[PDB]
Amino acid sequence: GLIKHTEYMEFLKSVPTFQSLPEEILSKLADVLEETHYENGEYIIRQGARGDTFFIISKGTVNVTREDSPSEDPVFLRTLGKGDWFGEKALQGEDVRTANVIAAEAVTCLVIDRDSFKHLIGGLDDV
Ligand SMILES: Nc1nc(=O)c2ncn([C@@H]3O[C@@H]4CO[P@@](O)(=S)O[C@H]4[C@H]3O)c2[nH]1
Ligand SMILES: [Ca+2]
Repeated sequence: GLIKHTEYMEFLKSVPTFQSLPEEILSKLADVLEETHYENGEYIIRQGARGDTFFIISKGTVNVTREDSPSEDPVFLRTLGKGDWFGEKALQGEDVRTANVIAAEAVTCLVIDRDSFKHLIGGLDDV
């Protein structure tokens, strides 16, 4: 959350894929977000895993890295920080993780799973 509801709304509204959603849907998404914490060096997403979660960074920074084959060391792609996001295609069921996302310091993310998201957006075309 209640205290953070408005903060969560601001984070959600800043994601371009979400910024046209009805206000009520964004409010309900804010209600179902979970906060998760990670330590420096922890993989938030591991390339090659299958997952169903999308992340918005509320604290800290992460390294996005990617390996071109399983036996090759990954290469650094970019840093993401507060207000940035990653993993969105998992909400559309594209569950194959295509890059690693690794905490570069203490990180907090707001996390939405596909089931919670589909429940809230799946009725828009009906209404
Ligand atoms: N492949 C890739 N190349 C990049 O340059 C890149 N920058 C950010 N990300 C994100 O890392 C996530 C990892 O999980 P997913 O594959 S479900 O989605 C991904 C993206 O959201 C990137 N991914
Ligand atoms: Ca914000």
